[PDB]
Amino acid sequence: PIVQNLQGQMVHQCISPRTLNAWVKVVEEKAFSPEVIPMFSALSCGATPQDLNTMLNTVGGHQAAMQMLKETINEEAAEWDRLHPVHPIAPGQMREPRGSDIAGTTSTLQEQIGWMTHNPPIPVGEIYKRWIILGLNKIVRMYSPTSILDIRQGPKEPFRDYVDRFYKTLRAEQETLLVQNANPDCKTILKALGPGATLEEMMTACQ
Amino acid sequence: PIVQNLQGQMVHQCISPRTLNAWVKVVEEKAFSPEVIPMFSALSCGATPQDLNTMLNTVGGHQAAMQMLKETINEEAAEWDRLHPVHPIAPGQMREPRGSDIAGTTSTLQEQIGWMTHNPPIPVGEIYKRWIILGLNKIVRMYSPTSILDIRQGPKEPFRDYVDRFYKTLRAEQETLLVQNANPDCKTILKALGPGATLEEMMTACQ
Amino acid sequence: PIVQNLQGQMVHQCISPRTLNAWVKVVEEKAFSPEVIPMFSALSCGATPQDLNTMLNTVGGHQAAMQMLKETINEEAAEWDRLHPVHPIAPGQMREPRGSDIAGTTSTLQEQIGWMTHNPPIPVGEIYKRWIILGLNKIVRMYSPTSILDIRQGPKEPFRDYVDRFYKTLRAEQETLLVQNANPDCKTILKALGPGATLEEMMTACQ
Amino acid sequence: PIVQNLQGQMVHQCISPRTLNAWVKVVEEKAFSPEVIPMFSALSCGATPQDLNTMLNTVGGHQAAMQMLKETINEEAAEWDRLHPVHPIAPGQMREPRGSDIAGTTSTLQEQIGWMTHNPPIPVGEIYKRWIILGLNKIVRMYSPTSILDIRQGPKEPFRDYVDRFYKTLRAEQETLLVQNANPDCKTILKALGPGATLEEMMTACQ
Amino acid sequence: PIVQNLQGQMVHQCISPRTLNAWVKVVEEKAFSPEVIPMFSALSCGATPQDLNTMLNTVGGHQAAMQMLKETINEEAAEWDRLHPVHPIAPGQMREPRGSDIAGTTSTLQEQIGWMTHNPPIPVGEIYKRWIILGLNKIVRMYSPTSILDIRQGPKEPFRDYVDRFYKTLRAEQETLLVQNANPDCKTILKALGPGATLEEMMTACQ
Amino acid sequence: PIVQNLQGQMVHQCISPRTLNAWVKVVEEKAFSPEVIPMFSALSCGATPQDLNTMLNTVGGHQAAMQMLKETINEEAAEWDRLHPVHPIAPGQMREPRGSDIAGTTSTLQEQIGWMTHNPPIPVGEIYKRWIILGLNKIVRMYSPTSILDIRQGPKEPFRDYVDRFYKTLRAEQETLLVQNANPDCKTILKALGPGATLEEMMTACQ
Ligand SMILES: O=P(O)(O)O[C@H]1[C@H](OP(=O)(O)O)[C@@H](OP(=O)(O)O)[C@H](OP(=O)(O)O)[C@@H](OP(=O)(O)O)[C@H]1OP(=O)(O)O
Repeated sequence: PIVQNLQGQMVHQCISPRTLNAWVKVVEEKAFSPEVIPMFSALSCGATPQDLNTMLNTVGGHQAAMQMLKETINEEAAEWDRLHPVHPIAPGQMREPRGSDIAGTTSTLQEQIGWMTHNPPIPVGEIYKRWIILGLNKIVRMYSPTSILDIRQGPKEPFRDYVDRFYKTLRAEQETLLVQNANPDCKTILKALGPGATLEEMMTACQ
Repeated sequence: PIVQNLQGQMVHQCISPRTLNAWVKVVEEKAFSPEVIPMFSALSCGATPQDLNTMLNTVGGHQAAMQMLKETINEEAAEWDRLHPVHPIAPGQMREPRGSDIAGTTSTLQEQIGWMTHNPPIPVGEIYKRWIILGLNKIVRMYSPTSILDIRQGPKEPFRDYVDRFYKTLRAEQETLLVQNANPDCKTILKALGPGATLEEMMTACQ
Repeated sequence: PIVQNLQGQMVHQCISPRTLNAWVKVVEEKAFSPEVIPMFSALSCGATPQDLNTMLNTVGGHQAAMQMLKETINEEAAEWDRLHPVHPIAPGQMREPRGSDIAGTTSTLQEQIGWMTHNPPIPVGEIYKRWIILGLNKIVRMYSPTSILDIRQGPKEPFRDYVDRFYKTLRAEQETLLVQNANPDCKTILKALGPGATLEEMMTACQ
Repeated sequence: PIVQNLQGQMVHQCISPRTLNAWVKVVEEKAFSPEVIPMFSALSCGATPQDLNTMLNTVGGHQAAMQMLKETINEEAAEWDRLHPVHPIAPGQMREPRGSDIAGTTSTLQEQIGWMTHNPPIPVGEIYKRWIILGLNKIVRMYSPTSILDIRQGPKEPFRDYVDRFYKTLRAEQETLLVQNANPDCKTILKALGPGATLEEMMTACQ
Repeated sequence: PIVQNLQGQMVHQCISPRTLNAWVKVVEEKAFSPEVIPMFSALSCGATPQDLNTMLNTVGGHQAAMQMLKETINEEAAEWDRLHPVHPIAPGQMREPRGSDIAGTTSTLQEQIGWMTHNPPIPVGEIYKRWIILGLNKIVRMYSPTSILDIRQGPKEPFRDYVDRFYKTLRAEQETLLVQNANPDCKTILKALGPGATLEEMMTACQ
Repeated sequence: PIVQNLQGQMVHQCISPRTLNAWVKVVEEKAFSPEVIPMFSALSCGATPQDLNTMLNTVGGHQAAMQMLKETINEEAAEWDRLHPVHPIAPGQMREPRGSDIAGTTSTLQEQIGWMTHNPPIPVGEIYKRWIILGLNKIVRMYSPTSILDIRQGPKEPFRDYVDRFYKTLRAEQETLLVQNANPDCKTILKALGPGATLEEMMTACQ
């Protein structure tokens, strides 16, 4: 990553074994459950494009997913090139990043450091991270196991467990249905609650 | 988080994998037992709003709870806007944070750093943390399993185990009842103790 | 905690996840065995009152104990107020800490930092830690399982195992009895040893 | 490794136990699955040739592989010597690295530091790392268990699991075949999709 | 401990949770096997007397041992007082440490820091550590399970396993006997070896 | 160890609990398999003689081995004395290290720091480490379980597994035999390969 040092200057630091291992095990244990996205974002804090590629490439499984992510990345890089075309460079001068440069495939670590620490800085790490998260959200939605239409409170299911399933599914797929899909008893209670009830009030009512 | 460096200046540091993992596993293992609140508070020491959202969003389960927390957060943000309305910004000048800015949803990391390190500083991280803890306390109370009225010393239950259950329940729900709910033998001893007895004296008496 | 930095100035640092986890697991595994006291003291090295409350409040069990500790703390705070009464503050000036300020319940983190780093410093963290350890010693003594009078060497118990139990119990409860409570054979050997024998000499004699 | 310090100067730091252990366990658990290559690259961030030899030599198993890697390394060193022949050195002056110097077998740590921190720097660590990764890719390909021709969707295999196997195998071996090797039902769906379908569209179609 | 900082000045640092846990688990797993002594010495690198007492006091078991250690410590403190008697102190001046001061029982942390960082420094941490290791060696010898006279090579015991037991026992208790206690076959081989044989030569001979 | 600080000066740092534990567990798990040597070398990066003795002495088992290592060390120290005899020292001046000084048995930590940070520096840590590794290689060879002559490919053993055993054994003991010891089928294939075949080509041929 790029991080600030005691002297107050942005400098490159090696990605730590703890971060690498953390990402790899997150993916191993959670697959593409939605909460893996914020974790990724936090673990790639300050990441260069090289670091983002390191994190993605250290994943051993889910290679269908990783190829889909390559597709998204290439699409976003093509659009970047459409918006920001690039014009031999002047001796010793910063060149303009193209899509494959932001994705870290045609740019060196040193060039990425130069862009990210330029004044004004070109945050190629954050732009690339945005593309990656776009692709990852596509994957989260794709691997969502169940439709919100199929989450219905069981006849003996505590209302809390049902709401947990409901908003877990809703998060993967990225509230009147909540009442509609409740079971008869709770549905009666919630119908009686009236309009404008908070989720807190509903969960207390069916407790 | 924002933390002080050797030069004595407040600077942003990436949230560490150890902190993220610690929060996630705390929630996995303890759910919303009351002691999870102080842990959260300590793990979010120095947190920006972005960091607080990272911690909350990396939780994969308890999505009913997390939605309730969103409700509380939005309520507090609305009140903040009621008290501190906001007035294009002057070029290069700090803008005033609104509720969604303090919650980290309409503000950037850089803006949050600027507020938190301004002189005088606007501690958006601490204000947001306060809202979050308010919501979390609502959740702790909601998920409290048992009423203090139903904690009664068993006929063979050591007094210590009963007091542990009593104050654990009291903490979740957020002392004469202690004697009232004791079993006959201990209740006789404690009645004989007289008024003004410390908990120490009561636990020794029924030991 | 408050710790010294490279510049040689006392500054506040966030309590680390390793320390929090260490305390919580210490309590989980050892309950109030006496050795938990020194561990606490070491883990709270440099602690502000806020940090001490964090450590105590992250304990989920033993809530009878924690309430007793609150009682001790309040007693010590009352005595502090008896000895050091407090007299609106002068603009921008340090106010005098009262008992609840030292216990971290009516004082802010910033005020605690100011006291602890003042010249001369008011070590509210160490004063509070003293009160906490007083209460904790009360708890260790209370939860001591056995009286030293009931520790007696078994007819086939190695003398070493008996001495281990004897001084473990003595430590919880906070040497001629050692001979008295030894078994007949070892008791004969130790009686023959004569007066003034070191524990080493006694353990070798009955080896 | 060589890393930047607060003063802004490149200095040598000892390889950490966490990095060593991480590499050793990566190899123990994953053998030469392709994702071990990026992990290696990240764990050897900033590595001197000495550090690279340390990482390779701490591997206890797979000694056939490690010998093959020695062969590749020696080949690349021979080519380096072919391109950059070396000409007693001038007193106190930097000598020119030869192949065995870049591989860390005839050069000292101090010489490697001098090359890597020279202005202009001679990045012997990165050149050597390139040779090592070339050999390692040869090994990944060699130990690839299955030909892409033998990855065919099972009659009841979810399309996702089949694509995962397909691109895992393709990665080890280093898309119309994807349709060709799909099972009859999915193959019909994908044939109907028409040309130009993204992998996302194909996986949704056969979901 | 006391350690050097970037400014080059000796300053006090809190004992780390990793060190505390390491010592406690070392004792839990190895009891007083001889190798626990060097580990202690290394874990108490730079330790103040307070730190040494922390390490000793966090041990929950082996309280016979810990009392014996108190006896040794008090003996050494008495001798220190015999050699270095102490003479109200001059205002603001360093006082002379007595035995109980070096053992950390009548001296404050601040006084210990002052002694250890004085010019010339009075290394109370190292003196105390010496006393502690003296007592600990007494304990290692006491808890040694077996006499070297009773270590004899079994009729089918590999010579290596026998030598391992022999020097393990010798280390606890703190070479012609090696041949004498070997079994008949190996004893014949070693007798034939002649005088002046290295342990290497003996182990190869009986391999 | 001795390591460079931010100010750019070589200073002593305490050996870390992670390094100590790493060495101890390496030895516990791998005994004297050859790969333990590079690990040792890396874990003792920057080590003083005191640190090397700490690492060796914290090993609880393999005391035959450790005594043999003492023998090697003493031999090398005797040779050092033969080559570099030593001549009361001049007040305040650096004395010349003798063999037992380099082995850390007659020299203090402070003297070792002085030698290792002198200009020119006397690298007693590296000289001693060399002696230690010489002894350790003797031990690796001694504890090698099998002769290379006894490694022969099984009639159903994959060629890869056989080469792994072959070069593992060769490494412990410190290529035409490879063909000679292969099984009949693979031996025919490799004989047909002709002269000059790389190990890669041989392993592919018998795959
Ligand atoms: O490999 P790293 O990511 O750099 O981890 C280190 C390491 O922590 P762990 O070994 O516990 O992961 C240090 O531990 P030491 O062995 O040096 O003691 C610790 O320093 P502390 O001893 O002060 O805990 C430091 O933590 P800190 O950030 O508080 O300096 C932490 O670095 P990260 O926190 O960046 O992981």
